Amino acid sequence: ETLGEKWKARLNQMSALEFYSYKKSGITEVCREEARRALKDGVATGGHAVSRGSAKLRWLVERGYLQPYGKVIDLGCGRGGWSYYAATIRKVQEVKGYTKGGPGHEEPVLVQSYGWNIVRLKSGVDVFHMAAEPCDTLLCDIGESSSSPEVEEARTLRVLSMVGDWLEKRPGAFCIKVLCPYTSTMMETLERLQRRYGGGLVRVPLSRNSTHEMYWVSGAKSNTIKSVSTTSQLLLGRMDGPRRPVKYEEDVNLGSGTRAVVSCAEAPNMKIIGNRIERIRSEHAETWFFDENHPYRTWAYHGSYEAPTQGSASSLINGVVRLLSKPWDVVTGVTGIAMTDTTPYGQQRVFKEKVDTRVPDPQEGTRQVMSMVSSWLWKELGKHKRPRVCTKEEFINKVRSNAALGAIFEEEKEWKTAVEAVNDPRFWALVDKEREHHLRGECQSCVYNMMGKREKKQGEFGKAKGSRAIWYMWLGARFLEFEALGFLNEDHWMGRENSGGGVEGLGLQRLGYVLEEMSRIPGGRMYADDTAGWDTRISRFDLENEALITNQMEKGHRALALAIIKYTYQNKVVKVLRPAEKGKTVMDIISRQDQRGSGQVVTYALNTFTNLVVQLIRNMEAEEVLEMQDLWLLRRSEKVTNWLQSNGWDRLKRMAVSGDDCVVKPIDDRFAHALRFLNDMGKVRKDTQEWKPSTGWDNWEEVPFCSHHFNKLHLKDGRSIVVPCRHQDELIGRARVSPGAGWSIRETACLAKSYAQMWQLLYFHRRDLRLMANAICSSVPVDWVPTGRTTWSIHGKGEWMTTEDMLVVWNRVWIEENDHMEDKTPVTKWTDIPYLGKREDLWCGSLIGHRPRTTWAENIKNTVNMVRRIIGDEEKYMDYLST
Ligand SMILES: Nc1ncnc2c1ncn2[C@@H]1O[C@H](CSCC[C@H](N)C(=O)O)[C@@H](O)[C@H]1O
Ligand SMILES: [Zn+2]
Ligand SMILES: [Zn+2]
Repeated sequence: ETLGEKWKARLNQMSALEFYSYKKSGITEVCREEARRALKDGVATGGHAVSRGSAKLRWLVERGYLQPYGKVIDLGCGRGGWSYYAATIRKVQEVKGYTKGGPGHEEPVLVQSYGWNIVRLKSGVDVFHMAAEPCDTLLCDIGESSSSPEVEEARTLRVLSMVGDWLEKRPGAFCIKVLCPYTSTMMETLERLQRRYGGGLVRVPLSRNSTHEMYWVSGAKSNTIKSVSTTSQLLLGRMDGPRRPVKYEEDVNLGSGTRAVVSCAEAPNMKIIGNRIERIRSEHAETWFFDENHPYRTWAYHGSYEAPTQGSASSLINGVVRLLSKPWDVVTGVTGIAMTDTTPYGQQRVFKEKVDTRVPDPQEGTRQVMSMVSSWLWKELGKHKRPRVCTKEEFINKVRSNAALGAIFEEEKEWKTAVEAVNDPRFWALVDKEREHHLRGECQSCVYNMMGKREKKQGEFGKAKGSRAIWYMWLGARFLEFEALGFLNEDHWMGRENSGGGVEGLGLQRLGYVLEEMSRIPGGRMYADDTAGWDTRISRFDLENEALITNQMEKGHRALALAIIKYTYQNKVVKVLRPAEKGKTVMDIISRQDQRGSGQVVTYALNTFTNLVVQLIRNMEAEEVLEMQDLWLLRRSEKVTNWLQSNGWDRLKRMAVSGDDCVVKPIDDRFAHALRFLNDMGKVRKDTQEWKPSTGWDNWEEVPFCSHHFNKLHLKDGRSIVVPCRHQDELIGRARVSPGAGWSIRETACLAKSYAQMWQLLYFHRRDLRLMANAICSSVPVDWVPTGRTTWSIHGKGEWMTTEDMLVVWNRVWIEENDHMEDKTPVTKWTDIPYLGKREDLWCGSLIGHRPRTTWAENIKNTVNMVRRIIGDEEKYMDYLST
């Protein structure tokens, strides 16, 4: 009936060659070949448009049909060229992009375009079901072209019926894709919506002649019938007559590097750290400069200089495990797992969103409750035990050669390994120099080195996930730390003996008995919620409450300890890698005064201590001790210790805290909603509504702690044992990954057998895990030594790292030293040990009963012998499970 319905009717009536003639007829395109080579390789620093949209926004803004500023929201970001051209715009200060991705559709692409430090993209977002947020610049490139206009209209109508909820929160500028602007109902809806919110409709000539797509933009204004008739008229005319020529233009060059950002960081205490700062400038004043494009909000930018890049994102496959696990070639949770990006880029694109935050300063009443509980806990812990200066002897006793250098200055660049340095008196001479400087109150060398951690983690966007940062000091600074405070890890201040709540050292075997004994305790439900990024939530108040143990020290120990505390913990200086613009990489040096590193000696101890303080505070709030105004200021300060010395240990042995993670069994169910002191301290719950009640649990077998839930199993004879478990796909993926680049197959099979014996030792109750471990240990030479690390948990001591038989190892760890199993009778055979329940094994990620696992299990000897043949025959193998 209309100029558009008739044009679309003609466009459908054509054939494939008339289609090809008309599609590109008379528009402008972009010289996209440069950008598409940089994308073929993945060259982020090239600074090219990831899409053709970058030019559509370039045109819509540069012609002046858009007035972009402030906080931007890209709806349907797809790759993200719109978001990436937004990051370049001067008045923009944060760009949020949302997309769906997944199967078939476009996952977000990560580049180094100018301003990449303000770009947060997510996938798996059906935006119709996303709530509204008040953005300053609204972007919607969400359209879905088709042959029949009946679905074009409905899809644009659903698109608008969604974006209106967003637009009624008044953004300053907008650009929304309009796929069908040419039908009766669409003309009606466009007129009514232009009246109710403003704006104007523009057709872009870069856009193909094959869709009626127009854009609803802010800085422009025009009538709907007029612009639509303009577009349909011109489209109808370009069909007949001359096939008119294409106009070439060049793609917008986005640039590269970070962007100048809000710097609301606290001023530095210059005289604590100035020695180290000016030492670094005196050492690297050659290329010393200040980059204005620091993407640091909560860190004090102190400068940068050129440096070499470290790490990679490449992930190699362990073919032993993979070829033996051919049926897991399908599960996404297994094959999508890979390595973590430890490059400067991969470290910073996690840094700018996980570390560049500033904690709310808890109120003084919560501050006083924190200090009260911390002092009471220092008293109750330092009751039996008392501090002591750790010795250089114990330091070299615990040390081994696989530690990290921390090579910062020229005086520390001699050695290559740890054991090489520990027996050289020049080392202890510089240590004594820094110790006497610490006693005088000046820090020269205690500087933090930082980079991303190499982890075996789930892949995101079908790519390598960004690496969480780890930052450690110089071994001499770690020695000063140890002589001051390492007594907390040495003397087991956190062991369940002295504390009651902690479990410092206890392996994953006994912890299930701790859970059973805690479940036998009556009360409410069991509440175990992980804390979001523990190290980043630590405040100065938490640190100053931790510095209280010094009350029980002597004068020299307290001098060294408080010197290191104040010059190291309460004042931190860091050296990090950052990808500079156009290839080059730089090292920046920054500073702050709160949070804590995972590279500290007493990381586990400090995490467990402040976590227990918080749990005590939450049990006080749950059991109504702390009133609602007491966040502001403390009323009746006595009744805090009145409850501490009446129920402190009583509620304390109902706790299991291990650094980051925690488990509590309170008195009643109110613990689920005692969240106000918890939120005020800066210790929020990870990815759950900040005020929603906590999810409790009843059956202790289904409680997670340190990535494991435990199960009780009766033996085939009668004894009762408690075993750890997690999802099978995670362990299979971790084993499938090879951490190292360039390792010989001998050592890769060493890792294969390491994982194999780890499974035989821990996850034997999983049918596939024991089966595959027997198969790996079979096809792998029992000669070679297991090397490498499996799971980074400190509760994994490393018991499967020997060619000794796992049956004997099993008897020793589960019966002879089993403190919670009295019967010392060692069972003699493998198949006497029971599996997990059929249903519970299937639930924890097992593939039993399915035809691929059946097929692979019947050809197991074929495949294992294939493995032996590939390694190299006439090596000493062993045919482990036969039944
Ligand atoms: N409902 C939805 N929510 C989020 N993303 C969607 C979506 N529907 C489609 N998408 C994705 O968003 C893309 C829209 S085109 C993306 C253009 C982008 N703004 C640019 O800068 O060039 C599609 O490829 C599709 O995969
Ligand atoms: Zn120092
Ligand atoms: Zn389980």
